[PDB]
Amino acid sequence: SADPDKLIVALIPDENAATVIQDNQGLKDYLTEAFDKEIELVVTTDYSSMIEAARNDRLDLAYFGPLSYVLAKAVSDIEPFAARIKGGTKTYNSCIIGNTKKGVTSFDDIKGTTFALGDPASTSSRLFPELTLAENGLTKGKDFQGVFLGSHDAVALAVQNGNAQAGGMACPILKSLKKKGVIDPSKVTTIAQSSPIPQYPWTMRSTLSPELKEKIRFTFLDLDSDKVLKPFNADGFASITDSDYDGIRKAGKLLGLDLSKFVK
Repeated sequence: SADPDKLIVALIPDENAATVIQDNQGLKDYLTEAFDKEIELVVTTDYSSMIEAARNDRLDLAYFGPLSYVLAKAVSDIEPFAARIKGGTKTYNSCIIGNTKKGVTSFDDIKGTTFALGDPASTSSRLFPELTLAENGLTKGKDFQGVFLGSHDAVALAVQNGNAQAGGMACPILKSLKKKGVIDPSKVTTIAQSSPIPQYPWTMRSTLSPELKEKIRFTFLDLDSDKVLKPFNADGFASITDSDYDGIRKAGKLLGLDLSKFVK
């Protein structure tokens, strides 16, 4: 297990498993030839199942969300090493959205609604949107009710068809879904965009040999292929460290997030 013939490679389920698996097929191939190893992709049922797999050393690489990374890191020996970069920027934003037809175009209009959230351990579809609503005088459980719909796709669709009159999701996923014709820009209004969040970290199991780790780090950081990178809307991968995610630790402490809800 310090240098196995097969690498288990886990991907956070931020969208439908089918989409996540298809988008990563280019990378799967590249890594297979770069390493001379069998590559198995895993897409779990939710973010917490992925944290528990990290915890029991079942993963070798793991593409986490920022909050899910901070959670897994506390109970696992994984370590960060790369993140997507695009026109010099290594960050993304959370979007607050509203149902256009019902006139939900401002924070005041969220009062008395169902507000759509993603997975409970999501950075841009749970943590950041709840903080943002609170900073505009709306407290969950008294001014509105949240509902956990599991993924960012599901949040976007719920707001568009009015099952929820507002919600919170990652801005790159919203942009992607409009490009594909899934989300109609006339039906969903962007009410706000948060400050920058650090990108999703690629991580690796810590008990892998020094030589393999450097090879993994190099391969990602040196990567330049359009087959691999085009489904990601990225120019490459840039280096990152654990302290890039202290902002996220601060935000989670402030909201009152509970590691025991997500692990054990």
